[PDB]
Amino acid sequence: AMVDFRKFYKENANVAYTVLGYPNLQTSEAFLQRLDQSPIDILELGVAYSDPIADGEIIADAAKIALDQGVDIHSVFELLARIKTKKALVFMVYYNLIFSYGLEKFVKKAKSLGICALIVPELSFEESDDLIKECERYNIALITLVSVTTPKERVKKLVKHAKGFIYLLASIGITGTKSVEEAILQDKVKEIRSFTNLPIFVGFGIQNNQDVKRMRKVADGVIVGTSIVKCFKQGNLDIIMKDIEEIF
Amino acid sequence: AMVDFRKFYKENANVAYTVLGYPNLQTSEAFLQRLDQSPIDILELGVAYSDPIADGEIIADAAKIALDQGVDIHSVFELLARIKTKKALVFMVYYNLIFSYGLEKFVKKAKSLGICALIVPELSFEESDDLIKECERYNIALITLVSVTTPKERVKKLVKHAKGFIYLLASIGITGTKSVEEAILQDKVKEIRSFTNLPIFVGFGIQNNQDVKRMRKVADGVIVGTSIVKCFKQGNLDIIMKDIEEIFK
Repeated sequence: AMVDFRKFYKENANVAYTVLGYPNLQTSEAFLQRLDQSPIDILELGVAYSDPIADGEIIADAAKIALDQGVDIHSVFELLARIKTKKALVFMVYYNLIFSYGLEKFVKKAKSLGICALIVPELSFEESDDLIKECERYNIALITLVSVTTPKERVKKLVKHAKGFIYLLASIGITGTKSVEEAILQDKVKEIRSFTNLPIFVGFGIQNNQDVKRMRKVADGVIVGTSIVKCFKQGNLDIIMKDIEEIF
Repeated sequence: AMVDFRKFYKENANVAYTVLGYPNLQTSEAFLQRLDQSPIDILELGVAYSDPIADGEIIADAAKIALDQGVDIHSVFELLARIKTKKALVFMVYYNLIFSYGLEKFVKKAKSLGICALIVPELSFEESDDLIKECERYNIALITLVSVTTPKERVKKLVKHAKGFIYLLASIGITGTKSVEEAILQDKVKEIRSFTNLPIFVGFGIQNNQDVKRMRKVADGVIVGTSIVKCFKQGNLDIIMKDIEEIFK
């Protein structure tokens, strides 16, 4: 059946992002096997396909390492067969990796393996049509992405037919200031709320247990990415889970 | 006429990336006007169309800032028309920006405004067909990316017929241990050389200056990204400028 994300958390959703294969597939495996006893309610599975470009940064370096490990979508798929979790699993992949696997085939494997949604960075609404056909047909939500810089009428167009949840991007520097920049964020939650009853998860900029407890007061969920990936830098699952535990 | 990049630098190319509109458009404008006196030979111009999905990054912040500041491709095109420089201008945008504008409309515009090449992150070769068609059509190069790990045969196929320069990404994690990963790169360069004559420029990770003086003996050019953008966080063009000549001594 098509996913109801309100089913995966009570008060506010803990959302995390990880790069599969960082620093190795067996670490991801063990991580996924302990997902049930982490505070993470929803896990975005980052899958590397190409190397990143003008960069040098946290998510980008994990992804290249994951690549050298011989990690790819197929090993990921294979791993997903071996995992058992009650938590929601959500792919986060570039369109190039879908295009190359085949759109229907990809959506079909993802579904078959417990994935309940896709986020496809940089795939705009206007380009999403065919991927939309396929997701609908197999009951998988293709996540609609909104920002605080998205004007009101485009918000409306984008959320009218959205499924799963609304990915809301925050800012840390529209003003430089913070008292104000949270109120700017609150208003945009409020615009969204009046066009969809979907839960709204807020990400970008969220770095420690203090940004989480704060962000908790803003919407229906909190997404922590780069800080999660930093935790895997270490070589010891016990400690990675404790960090995650603190962060949440 | 299809740009010969070797006409834009003497020994090695200094290549830089910036986000247009960060921390505002007027600073991007004053920057561009001073490009002739900076030691940068080729500038890559990041635009922003849809807000970056990232989590906290230098470049993404820049793009949100540009976006809420109202900087769209329209105002960039408007800016490029008031700029006079002798240096090479190269777009680096995601495909979503291009798609939205219209493929043909975009490429012609870019070319009439002295843009000589496009780099489109995450547009794989297989997806490129229609953009490539418009780039051949207006003599704009669609720049080809390769890594240290891209298969020999896949490299021969990507570069034999490429235009502009080869964008050799650098790796951090085939060992993660440093001066080895250097020699590996010189291997990959040699390999590319045996398939094409176009210039090879290495980007990704470059941060310091002696960090660029070393990449300088690897290929034909060097590409600084994240770090240059970090210069722009100053409320001061002379400081932005001074730091960009610290990087390229």
